[PDB]
Amino acid sequence: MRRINFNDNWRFQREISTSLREAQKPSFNDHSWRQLSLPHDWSIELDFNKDSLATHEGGYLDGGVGWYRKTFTVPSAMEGKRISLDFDGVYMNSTTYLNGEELGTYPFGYNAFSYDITDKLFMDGRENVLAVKVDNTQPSSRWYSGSGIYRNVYLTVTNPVHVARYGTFVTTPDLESAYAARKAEVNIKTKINNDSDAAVQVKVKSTIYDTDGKEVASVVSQEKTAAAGTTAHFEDNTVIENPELWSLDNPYRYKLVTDVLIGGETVDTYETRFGARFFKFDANEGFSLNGKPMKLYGVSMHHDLGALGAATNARAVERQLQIMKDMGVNAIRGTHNPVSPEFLEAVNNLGLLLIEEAFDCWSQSKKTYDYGRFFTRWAEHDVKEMVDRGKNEPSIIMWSIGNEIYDTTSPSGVETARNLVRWIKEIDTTRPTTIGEDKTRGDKVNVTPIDPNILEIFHTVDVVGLNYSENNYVGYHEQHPNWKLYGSETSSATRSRGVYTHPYEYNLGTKYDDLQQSSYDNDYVPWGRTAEDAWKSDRDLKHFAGQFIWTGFDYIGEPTPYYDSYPAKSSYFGAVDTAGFPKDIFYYYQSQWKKEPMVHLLPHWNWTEGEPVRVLAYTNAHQVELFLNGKSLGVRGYENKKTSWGAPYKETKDGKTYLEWAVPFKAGTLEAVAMDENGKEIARDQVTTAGAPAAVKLTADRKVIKADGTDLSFITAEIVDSKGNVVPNADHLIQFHLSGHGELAGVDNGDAASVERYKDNKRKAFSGKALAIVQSNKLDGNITLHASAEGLSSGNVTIFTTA
Ligand SMILES: OC[C@H]1O[C@H](O)[C@H](O)[C@@H](O)[C@@H]1O
Repeated sequence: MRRINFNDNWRFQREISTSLREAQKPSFNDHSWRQLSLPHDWSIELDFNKDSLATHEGGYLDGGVGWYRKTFTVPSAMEGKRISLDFDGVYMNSTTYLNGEELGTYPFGYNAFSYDITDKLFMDGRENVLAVKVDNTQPSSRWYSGSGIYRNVYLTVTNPVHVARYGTFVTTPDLESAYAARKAEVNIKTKINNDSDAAVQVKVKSTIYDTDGKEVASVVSQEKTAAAGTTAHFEDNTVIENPELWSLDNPYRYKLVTDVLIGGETVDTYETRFGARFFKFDANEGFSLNGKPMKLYGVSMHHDLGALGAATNARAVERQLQIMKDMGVNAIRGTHNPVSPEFLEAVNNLGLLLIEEAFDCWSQSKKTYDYGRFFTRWAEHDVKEMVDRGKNEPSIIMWSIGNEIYDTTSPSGVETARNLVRWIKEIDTTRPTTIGEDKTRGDKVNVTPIDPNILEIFHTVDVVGLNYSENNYVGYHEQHPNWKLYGSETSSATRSRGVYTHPYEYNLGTKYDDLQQSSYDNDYVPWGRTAEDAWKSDRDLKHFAGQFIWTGFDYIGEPTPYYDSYPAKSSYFGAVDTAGFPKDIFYYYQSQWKKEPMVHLLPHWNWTEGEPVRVLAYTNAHQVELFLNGKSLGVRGYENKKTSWGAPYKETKDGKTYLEWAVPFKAGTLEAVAMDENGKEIARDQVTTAGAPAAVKLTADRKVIKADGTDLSFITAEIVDSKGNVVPNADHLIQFHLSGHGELAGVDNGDAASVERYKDNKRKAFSGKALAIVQSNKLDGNITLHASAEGLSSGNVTIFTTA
């Protein structure tokens, strides 16, 4: 194989009481060290520590120094091959050693890096010792980073003359024009490294295959010299007749196979997946993909996977992005760092657009040990690494040079901005540059005069991202009629799943004794807005390309507004909780963003007889009729309204994007019947009063998973009454017992204020529910999960694994 999985047979230890500096030496004794496979996040395995140097910001989980070692032999069948050690990502400030010699140091925690080890390996089946020091001295992060080799590790094995790392660049110049003539013109730029000790003459064959693997185009380059130790550059054009475009509904990808030819002999082969798609940000019309106008329905996403921590997992990140697509999302912002290759694969396969963001700081640090201290020497390397990694990915539409960068008020920030945009454009000119900027917010009411340095930075990027700055959406468009504006960061409303507090009070950045936030879209940070208010400001403007809400998913750390308020340790900003369980606001976004008729009632229906409950319906239906125990409580209706250019939306005469009743509580069944303008029923939702807790009910999202050692089944554990209604406030401790061909990868409940372990075999329900994550091993067969709780009836589910 050209790329080998190098995840297995590692040893790990944290540096605690005594120095591990000796662990670089091959001879060091690691026989007592823990044995594990990568990927690995050592922080997520630890108990929460209220005294952690990570503070609340990093979720009260310790980092510090840790060491990985791997002792291995090289097969005879690899002599005279080029071998690189490839890390997808190590958080952070790592130093790698082979056979006691330093290969290098890599500061940045969120990029891949590679070391050529061809001339450093012992090839004779003698023992090689690889040592990685990971230095996450804290505080380094405004959110939960994780610590360690949290992404995949590979060997790349090639002949001395080979396609370079990221050695292909497949583009579709003027695709709109070509597509109107029933083709895609495909431009292919190929880099060939000659790592041999002698010049060669080289040709490149480029063959394009469709998803079925039928050849659809091919082209052979001219012959070119590649001197010893140099790169030859090739550029070839070809045509796909009647191309299949990559789109949100049809995320179709072709495969380029590159053959490296020396004297008619193939010495290397290399595959590149790519898609044919065009898009445009328009200063007056907003965004379009392949000529289809649309708003960016976007979310921000951090890199953690909840109970998995930072340790990457293809199924887990795919599940996150499936849930976002189900909310009606079409676009993601990789806040605030390059995403994993598993994340890229998910947006490519699911049909989601992606803004890739390089930096959370430039030179000026946000946290003592963040990247700021490395930026002036490493920025050019890290920004080009992001662009070079991703340039063939159809999902990526924009490169962000930074988020909320303090430097952008200084002449130093202007020179940096110009450098970053120039370095990006040396790698790729086919996607706009952007920035996420918060320092124009001002008083939140009046159009803010732009700082002169920020203004020159807004002229330097191709597309201007505003953070929390609704007061400028119109004024900046009128003052700067060639600007392409979108909301790079919006709302930051805070909410807890199944919590319905201060129903008629709209509070800014307010803490409560419950350590929760309300799901009546009525808690939000002082710089932010309600979900509704951030959306209305966007909805009403054609020129405004769309927005990226803070956030899609909850993440570990930043428990705002509970600053330094242990055990508040993870976020409230997500539409969906860390366990992948939707909050009520998930249904508000469905109601604004999706066409398929839906209706969603809140709150739950376990109250006290007589109490006037605030009842909301999130719906995209014209009207809803509410029923209590089969009797009508009244119709509520929207007006069918039109934006200033005639885009239709539903809103009440009072400006609300939701429907509302005040209901004197009576136990039983509350039902919402959603109807069109003609009174025809198009959707229904109900909530029932739950009785005493009686059972634990298990539901697997997938009952059949692959026996590959990494695939996952996500098991919901609910507390139900004797009729199987979920008990909306239940908090019972669930004890999980797994048997069979699997292990429990983690447990969670989405409770921001829990300091229960993620890496454990028990978890309290939170608002009725907990999660168990089951992982397969390499042997096929059966997994059984048993869930018990004191005084209730147990739950059981079987997972089947196929090989
Ligand atoms: O207090 C922290 C917050 O302060 C500022 O107002 C920023 O705009 C916001 O994004 C930041 O995280």
